[PDB]
Amino acid sequence: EGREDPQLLVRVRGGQLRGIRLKAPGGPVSAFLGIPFAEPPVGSRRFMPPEPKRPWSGVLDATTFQNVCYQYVDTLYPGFEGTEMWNPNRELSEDCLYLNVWTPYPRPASPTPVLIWIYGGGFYSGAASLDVYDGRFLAQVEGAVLVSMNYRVGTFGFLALPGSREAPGNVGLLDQRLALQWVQENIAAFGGDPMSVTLFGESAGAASVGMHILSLPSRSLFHRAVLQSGTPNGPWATVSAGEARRRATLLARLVGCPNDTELIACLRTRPAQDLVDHEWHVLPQESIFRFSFVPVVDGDFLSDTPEALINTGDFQDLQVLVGVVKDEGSYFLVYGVPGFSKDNESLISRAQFLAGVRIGVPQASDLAAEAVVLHYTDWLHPEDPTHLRDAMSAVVGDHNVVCPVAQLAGRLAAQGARVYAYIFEHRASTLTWPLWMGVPHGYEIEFIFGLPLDPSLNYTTEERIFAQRLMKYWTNFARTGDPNDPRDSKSPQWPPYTTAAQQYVSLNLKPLEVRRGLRAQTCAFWNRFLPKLLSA
Amino acid sequence: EDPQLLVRVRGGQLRGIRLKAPGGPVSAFLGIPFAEPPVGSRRFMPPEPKRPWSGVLDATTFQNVCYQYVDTLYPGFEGTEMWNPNRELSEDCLYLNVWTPYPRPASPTPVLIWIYGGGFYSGAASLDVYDGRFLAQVEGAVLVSMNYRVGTFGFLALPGSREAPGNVGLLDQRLALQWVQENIAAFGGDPMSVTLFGESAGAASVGMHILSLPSRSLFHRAVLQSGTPNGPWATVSAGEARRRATLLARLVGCNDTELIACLRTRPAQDLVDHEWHVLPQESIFRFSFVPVVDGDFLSDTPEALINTGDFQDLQVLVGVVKDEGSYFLVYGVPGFSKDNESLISRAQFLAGVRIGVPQASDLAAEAVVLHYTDWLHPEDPTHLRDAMSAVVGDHNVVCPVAQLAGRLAAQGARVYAYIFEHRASTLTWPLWMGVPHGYEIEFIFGLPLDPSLNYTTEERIFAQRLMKYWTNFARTGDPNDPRDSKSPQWPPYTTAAQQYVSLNLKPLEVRRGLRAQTCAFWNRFLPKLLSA
Ligand SMILES: CCN(CC)CCNS(=O)(=O)Cc1ccc(C(F)(F)F)cc1
Ligand SMILES: CCN(CC)CCNS(=O)(=O)Cc1ccc(C(F)(F)F)cc1
Ligand SMILES: *[C@@H]1O[C@H](CO)[C@@H](O)[C@H](O)[C@H]1NC(C)=O
Ligand SMILES: *[C@@H]1O[C@H](CO)[C@@H](O)[C@H](O)[C@H]1NC(C)=O
Repeated sequence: EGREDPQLLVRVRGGQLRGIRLKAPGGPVSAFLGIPFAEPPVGSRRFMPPEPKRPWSGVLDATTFQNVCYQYVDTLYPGFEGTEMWNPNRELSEDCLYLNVWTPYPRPASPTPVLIWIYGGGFYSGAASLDVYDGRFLAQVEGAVLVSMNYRVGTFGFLALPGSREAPGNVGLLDQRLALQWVQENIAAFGGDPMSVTLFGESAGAASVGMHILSLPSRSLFHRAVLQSGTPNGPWATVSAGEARRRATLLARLVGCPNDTELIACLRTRPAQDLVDHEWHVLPQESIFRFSFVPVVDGDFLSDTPEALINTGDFQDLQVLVGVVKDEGSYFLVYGVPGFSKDNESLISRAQFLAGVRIGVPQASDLAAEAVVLHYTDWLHPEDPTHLRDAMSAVVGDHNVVCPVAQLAGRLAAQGARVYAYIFEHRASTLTWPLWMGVPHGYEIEFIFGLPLDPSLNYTTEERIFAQRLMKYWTNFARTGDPNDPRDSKSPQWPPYTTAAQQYVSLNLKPLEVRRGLRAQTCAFWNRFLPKLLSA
Repeated sequence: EDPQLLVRVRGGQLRGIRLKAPGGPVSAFLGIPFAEPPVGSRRFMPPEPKRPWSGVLDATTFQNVCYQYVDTLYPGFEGTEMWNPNRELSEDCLYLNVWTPYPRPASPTPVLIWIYGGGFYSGAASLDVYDGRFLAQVEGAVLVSMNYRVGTFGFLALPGSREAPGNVGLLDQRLALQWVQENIAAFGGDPMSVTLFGESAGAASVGMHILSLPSRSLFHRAVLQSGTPNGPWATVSAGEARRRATLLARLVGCNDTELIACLRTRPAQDLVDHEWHVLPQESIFRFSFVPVVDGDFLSDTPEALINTGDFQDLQVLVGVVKDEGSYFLVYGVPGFSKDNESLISRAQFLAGVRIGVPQASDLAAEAVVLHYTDWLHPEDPTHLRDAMSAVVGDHNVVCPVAQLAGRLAAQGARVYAYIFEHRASTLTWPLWMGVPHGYEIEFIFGLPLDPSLNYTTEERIFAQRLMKYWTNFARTGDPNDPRDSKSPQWPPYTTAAQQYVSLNLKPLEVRRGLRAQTCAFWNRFLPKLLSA
């Protein structure tokens, strides 16, 4: 080894690693990027459960981010920062089952609580190596050990012919579980506490956290959970066995593959791009906020539908943090609903609102669509282009995030879980999306991870204090199961979400303000009445 | 012999009586016959014009109230007795009353005709809350009220028969309107400025004169207080009227002609005994014998006619009170009473919705319960009590009033809409019932001006304000004082801005949208639901 930094060499079960000494604004951090945790799921292993990574010889260099899992790449606004910030930033490859580890430098003295990040992106996209997921600040400022993994997305992650051995589905979720098993065995070599491990994720990542809560094998790999703008329940996170099967055989036919063994075998002989190129063509209706290849209700990972499982499972000794941004829906309108764009004020007509309701609520019958249209329209001003636009954003945001989270928060709480609920209401001063989109899906994240602390990034001073505050909320919750400061008593307190009072806090530049009722009236509509109306 | 009290009408001569109102005398002519007594074989039949009479007919006393069911639930309680008959019950009841300033107007004076309510099942014009002296003495109006047949006697129909063709109760009102046309000028009334105004079933009847072309030549303005021709309770189909007619006939021991004959040969109370037993469901705010869609008086359904008529030369004043439904809960809904606070459970609230909305399917009462629950306090006894009253009030008055106002304003009419929010200081109902169905009436008729009625000074001032709105409406079509130059004016209800005003002790305040989101639920979505 000779003349290396002796704080950057670490042994794990698979072999030796050499990490990197990164500069964060307020000190150095240790990072170990690109650690292989499964065998490359390539060739005859495509669509299959990850096998644990065979040990390697010598010191593995762990100083670069590894390849992004093969995925669709957004082409709507080329060069626009607001979309590129989510696109992959390393080479696309099916060999992509790697994870990353940030820790204080030097590595800590006492065993430190671990935070595991699961990125979002609709189960069709995402990478643990994007800039908004950079753990250098949570490590340096809060002392935390942060772990983020790559997991297979798209067809490679979730294409299922249920019941079969060569494509049993949910293998993307099995990637994440394997990374969690990896943390249990290895994170103490870095100073992490394998007995204090908190999952947290956004969008499909938040959804995934939910599925590890509900899948009994994952339950012994973590102890607390944070779900940001996403849920295992709801209309997009899961599909029936039947629908997954229909979506898989359609894609097979679309690439020329017509007994499931012979069909998957053919799929395994196709370039990764040919699958990506046809992935969006298997959706049943014209939709937004719908993704072709997502977790399946397999009767295995998910013993039953998430709706059934949250309704009837025991959840004491489980601490959860859940929340939403203010305008969950706005982002999705520009990827489908005619009339909407990032370059226009998107002032739409009544006609277009009704057309958009059928796209944002694609599974809805004619009557249920009318019901949605009746609820959201302002009958004092039923033709105002501005109320209609913002109403269209709210249909999509309520139906896909806010009311599922409301359903999850109330059903967990009724079943003994300590729940904490927020709404994130601050719009980044640096946002490049138009004002009409408000605080869109995903723009909490740069503040949880603490990017405002980077002087070069041009956030306001208050934005930097704000980001520090939510970093302490998230980390306090990872440490204690309670986002509140023990020492800071004078500060306004964050109370648990109860079925009786339904308290939640607002996250913005002002101090915490407590509110009652997660869009209670409107989510009674989506969570109670609407199921009974398509039940007839 | 006071010549002011001698009037010659087309049917002979009358003597009225001079009454004291607080600020002066009034000429009243009570008990004037306008039709042949619909007794014996003329039962269920259209009314016939009264034959002329000899000598000078005495019209100083109130004539009998039409035969009707009498309420029993709170015996001798002022809140209920005040609506109960205050003269003898008779089928010989087709008489009307005229009040006129003393001395009689020197110029043709606008006429106000009052059509009482009582669910098409009860009511009379001799009730003290319809006392016409105040409006005649203070605003100088000529005020007319008539009796019309109620219950089986007014509205039992075997449609398309000739012995019981339906709606004779409305043909009673119609004939009174024609009597006013032929005769009112003799009292100083202006037959060319006649405003109908009524409440509950009366407001509904006023609506049916708007929609029945033969009635249009007998009035020029209308006021519909807390009642409409559209909606769930004011009409039945011919199929359904025939059902209850033949059901009542089965129940009292009785081909159409023979069936209606037997019914004629039956003491009155024998028919009223079974009046309530022909409703198809357990109900509240539902009545056994109401106007029928006959293809005659009502060419189509009221919902179809408002959706399609031409109303350009029409001016209308429509409104509701704060707590329409609350009155009806004590009359059928388990858990509710005038004598406790009627705090109810969630299950009791589910059960009440199937009676407040008796026609609704499982899915539709589900929909109603989910809408009216306060999902922040879904089990709170007080929110459920207040929501049950709102369900009943919105389903039956507020939302029909909002649908009629919308259709009228859109199709050429001039609409002025109110919400009456003041609770009488003398009210004898419990505090939780708010301002119930029917308790604006005492203030429009000016009763607080009677000092022995122990109303508060501001309530006297408030009643005089309302009397001006109504009489100004009669003279002009516009309830706004043409002298008051002060800013808050009552604006016309429009489809675009949906403005209405609030009537209470504080000055007029203008609000937009008359329970807009909730009536979109009732008028737009719920129809789509049941019919699927
Ligand atoms: C804003 C942060 N999120 C969550 C991490 C990432 C963006 N993907 S998204 O959320 O799921 C919204 C979206 C849907 C469909 C398309 C495409 F590619 F089909 F056009 C792009 C983006
Ligand atoms: C307060 C103003 N109104 C009309 C002027 C008086 C009561 N009739 S009402 O509105 O229709 C309410 C009511 C319904 C049914 C019953 C009974 F008798 F059948 F039980 C009594 C009272
Ligand atoms: C905004 O732009 C989109 C796409 O170019 C277009 O379809 C829409 O109609 C425009 N709307 C307005 C209000 O300019
Ligand atoms: C931040 O602001 C400086 C000017 O002070 C500018 O030169 C730089 O390019 C900006 N960077 C970003 C990422 O906006």
